[PDB]
Amino acid sequence: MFTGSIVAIVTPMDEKGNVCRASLKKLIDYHVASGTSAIVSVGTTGEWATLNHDEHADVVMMTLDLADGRIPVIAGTGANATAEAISLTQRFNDSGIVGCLTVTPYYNRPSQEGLYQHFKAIAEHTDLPQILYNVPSRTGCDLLPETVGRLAKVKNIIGIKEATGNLTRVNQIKELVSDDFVLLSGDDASALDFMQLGGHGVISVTANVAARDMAQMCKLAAEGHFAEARVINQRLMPLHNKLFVEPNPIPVKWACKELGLVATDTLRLPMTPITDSGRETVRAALKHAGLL
Amino acid sequence: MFTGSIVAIVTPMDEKGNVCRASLKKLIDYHVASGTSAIVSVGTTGEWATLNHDEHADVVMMTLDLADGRIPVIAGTGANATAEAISLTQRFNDSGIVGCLTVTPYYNRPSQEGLYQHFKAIAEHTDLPQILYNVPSRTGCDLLPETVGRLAKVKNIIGIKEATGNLTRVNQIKELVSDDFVLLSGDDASALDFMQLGGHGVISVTANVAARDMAQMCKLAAEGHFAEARVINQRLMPLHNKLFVEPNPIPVKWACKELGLVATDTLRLPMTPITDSGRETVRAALKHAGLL
Amino acid sequence: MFTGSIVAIVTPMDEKGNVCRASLKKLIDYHVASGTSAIVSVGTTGEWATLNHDEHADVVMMTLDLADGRIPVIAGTGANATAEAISLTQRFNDSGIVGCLTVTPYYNRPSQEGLYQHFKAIAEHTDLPQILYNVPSRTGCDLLPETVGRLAKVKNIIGIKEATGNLTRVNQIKELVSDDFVLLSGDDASALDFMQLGGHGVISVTANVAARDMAQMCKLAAEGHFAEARVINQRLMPLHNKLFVEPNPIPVKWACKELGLVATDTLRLPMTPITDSGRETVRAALKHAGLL
Amino acid sequence: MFTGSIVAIVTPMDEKGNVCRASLKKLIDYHVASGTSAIVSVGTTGEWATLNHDEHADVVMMTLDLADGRIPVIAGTGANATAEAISLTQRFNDSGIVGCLTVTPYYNRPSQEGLYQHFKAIAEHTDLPQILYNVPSRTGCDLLPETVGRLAKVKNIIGIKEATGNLTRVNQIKELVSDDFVLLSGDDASALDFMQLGGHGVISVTANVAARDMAQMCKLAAEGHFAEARVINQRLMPLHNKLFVEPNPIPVKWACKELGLVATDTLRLPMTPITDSGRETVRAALKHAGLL
Ligand SMILES: [K+]
Ligand SMILES: [K+]
Ligand SMILES: [K+]
Ligand SMILES: [K+]
Repeated sequence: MFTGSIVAIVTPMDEKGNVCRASLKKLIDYHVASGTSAIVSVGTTGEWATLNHDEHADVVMMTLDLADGRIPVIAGTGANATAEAISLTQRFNDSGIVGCLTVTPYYNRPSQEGLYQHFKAIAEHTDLPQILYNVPSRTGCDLLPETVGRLAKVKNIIGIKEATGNLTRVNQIKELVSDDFVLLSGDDASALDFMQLGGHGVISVTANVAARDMAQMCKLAAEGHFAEARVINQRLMPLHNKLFVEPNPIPVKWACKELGLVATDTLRLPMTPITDSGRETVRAALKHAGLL
Repeated sequence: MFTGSIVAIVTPMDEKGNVCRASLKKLIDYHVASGTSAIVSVGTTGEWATLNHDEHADVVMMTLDLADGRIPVIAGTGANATAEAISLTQRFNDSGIVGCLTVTPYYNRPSQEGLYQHFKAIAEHTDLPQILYNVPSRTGCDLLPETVGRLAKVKNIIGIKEATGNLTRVNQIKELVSDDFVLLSGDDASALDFMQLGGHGVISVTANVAARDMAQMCKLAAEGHFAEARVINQRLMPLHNKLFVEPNPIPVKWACKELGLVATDTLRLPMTPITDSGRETVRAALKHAGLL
Repeated sequence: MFTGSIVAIVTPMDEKGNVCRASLKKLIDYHVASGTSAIVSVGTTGEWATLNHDEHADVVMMTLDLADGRIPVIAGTGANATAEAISLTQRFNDSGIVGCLTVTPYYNRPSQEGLYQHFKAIAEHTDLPQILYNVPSRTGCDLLPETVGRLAKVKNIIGIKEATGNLTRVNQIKELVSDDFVLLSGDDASALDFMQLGGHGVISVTANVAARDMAQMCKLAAEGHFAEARVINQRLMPLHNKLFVEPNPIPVKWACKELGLVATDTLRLPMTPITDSGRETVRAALKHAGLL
Repeated sequence: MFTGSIVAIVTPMDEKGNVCRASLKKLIDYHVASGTSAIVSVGTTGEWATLNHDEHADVVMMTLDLADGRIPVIAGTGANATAEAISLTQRFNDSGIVGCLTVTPYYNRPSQEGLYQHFKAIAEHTDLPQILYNVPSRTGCDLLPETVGRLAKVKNIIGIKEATGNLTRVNQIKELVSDDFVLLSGDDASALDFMQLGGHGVISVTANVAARDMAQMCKLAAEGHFAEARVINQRLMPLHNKLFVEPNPIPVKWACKELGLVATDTLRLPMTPITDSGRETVRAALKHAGLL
């Protein structure tokens, strides 16, 4: 599933920094129970940055195992070298994931033709559906609507997670792609506006802690009930902003711990423990949302 | 060691995309002959991003072999995970490199305290001298003067490559660090200005194809002869700009091939061959510098 | 009227730079005939910048005279000194304008409290409805949603022309103001998106040359017929961008001349005549729109 | 004339918002005693934006009277309409001012060719020396090096106030103009750096309250003693920043009142009285500079 509220799930860790299956099993049950449409496993919020390839495969396979067919799983699979992106992607064919979320090459700042070739080659070498992932603030490059339109012709490239927060991109992309190409917000604070403009869902950090409200909000949005959806979004808005008061996923792992969803809020360096000030800001956002 | 003109050397490849030893030798001889002060091996311009860790180490070890004690070698050693940066760096202990050019974590956008902990831990697990590298346009992370000041107190953190192009950083950093902390430009177009403000040298892309001019500019600058240095700078200023007309190292590899310094201009995807228009542009810049 | 398509009308000039009543009368008849909801007289596109106060009053009074009750007129009335804004505004009370379009103070970059006091004082000293006008790219200051919410409580401050092109502002403002506060786009290229998000109309430059299409597009938007409106907007999109290929109102006065709506495209220094390249870009946009 | 420390002098007012002659005299005596090189009368810091043309001229004429030949006076003379800039400037012919500080048109955002024509025409209708003033953060217009180069060929266009804070502009401009074209900083926080790169002085806000320190810094800089100059700079650096903690001239007027240099800190709307928090901030900056 590639519509509705999709959670960019945390990778819960014990005090040592190792994946905590008990915590993960709890999150997964919570998402099944709360009507989340799918799980993005080891994406940005899942600390894709800092897991090695072994860990990355382990988490994805463990998520699929615990999900046990109850909710679709999408793997985070980008790389900034094309041959490596192909190679990492091969390892997930026939795994049970429904699709891949693949980020623009980061650091090396390719041209639009380079992005075209990169994503075209990745799609050529798998049967899996590919969701493009654009987030210039993290990668230093911006996948533009024209090039998205070129890529959407590739049978396997089925949508985009647009994380710029630039809402003009929704209809610039939509007019260049087919009615079945999925547009998903990657920016929680603007995601309702993004849906109102014609987007189909969100790949959400807030959904880690407000899964039911997010699923209801996205459903109402899909039905065209924007004023109703916006009541929910207003109660979530502090969390949509304050889950980024320190670098993601520091605030959201702290909030998960606070709600009892995971055992510890431990992360891997260079992510640091939440400051005291951050914890007060996040606590207040959680209370505004009604979760505390 | 870490002063004057330091080349951010290209990793010349064959048509297959593997390192071309004959070409690397020719480049390294060219730098020894030209007066280049040191070589940064497999940094950004050297396609750090698209070589695996073994290929990377093979290139460094080869560069060191070919250098044969005639010119110091600094290895590119970034990682966006601290445990990993430490391992990756440990491999070069006792290699013969004189230092590491270690980039800020990219993509995961750590806090300043995160950056402090990451570099402090790297430095604690090696005796290799470490040069910090700040390039927010590639990384999404900006290592601020205050944090550089904190890090410069670590024994083996010995300097910074400041690739922002923001000249105000030179004196901000310089007043927070001791007199032997090395300040190097990572932005060719502003490097002479950077040295005029108290900088000590440059890790240069332009030096790949103008190694003598760059070594002479930097000597003039260190001796206070800025008017004279600026004459060379004006000759090179179109290179300094047009070597980025397409994503680095696309232009500089072409230029190297056109000057006969390397056999092929092949790069790895997502870097793409230079366009016709980029070629005419870079060619006019080489003519203007009198290299062609 | 403060909904629908409102034209930011040009001030047509003879070869000497003086207002051309014949040309103005033609534009006004054209807007009456084409279903434009209102006319903004001497706003940004009307060269408010370069008319003295005498000329400014003359143009507004001449527009009201020629309009002859057939279409409502709104005057451009900002100043960057509060006492002067009050004083200029007094001169229009009982003139027959339906309202004023008043820009944030430009150049002196006041604080949000300063903007609050400025606009509050202007509204206090007239009975005329006031439309706030936010355009940071021209003024150097950005009127934020919070402060808009404070001002919308003032009986007389009835809406905003939001010219940032930042579509997140639509619902940030809407949730802070009453359902009768009017939100109008000041950015043609994003104005349809702005309406889709909950805005009520546009204060448009494109409407100078595509008045009927703009009025139909805004009407369909108000009815919730976004796909229908977007067909029109796609044919106008080149014009929405290329009317700013050189500084407004250079392109749009050239286009008016080309369509026979005004006698000359003359403007006042520091606005310059359209270049040859600009005229080709604009001509093509006009043909894309179906006007040539 | 146009070198060393030039004060962007405040227009001190009484409680009514009119110029306070006793305060202006005290300031002008303070500058003669302190070694300030010249006074910019009714520029940005002098509330050029909120005085009418007659009030403006009254302040200049008074400043000149009070200066009584002991210190050169430069008048602020911008307009965003060329015909008007010419008239406004003509009024000072034969006044006794030594030059005009003429700002780029603000709000209407002219092309570079427009800026060329505007300043060329101003210069053609006066024999007063003209200093260009580039401050895109206030004006929305950026006068580029290439255009400054074209203008510096006009006989009486004699220098530039570069208030961008972008130090790369110093040598870009310097290589395009003759050796007697004056390059002045308009950004206190970067001014010593600016002179280190070849700049000749600064039109300073900080000099209102630290006139001796600023005159001594600038002399040290012109004599090549940058380390010594930087000591003074570090003393003043919190002023250089915190005099903009609220919109200029709000902080500097308060500071002037606290040091006893002016009777009141009154400004005209839309400038607002300093907040409590801004006051404590500016007070700590004055203590740090040893002025308090
Ligand atoms: K497709
Ligand atoms: K050190
Ligand atoms: K109201
Ligand atoms: K001149």
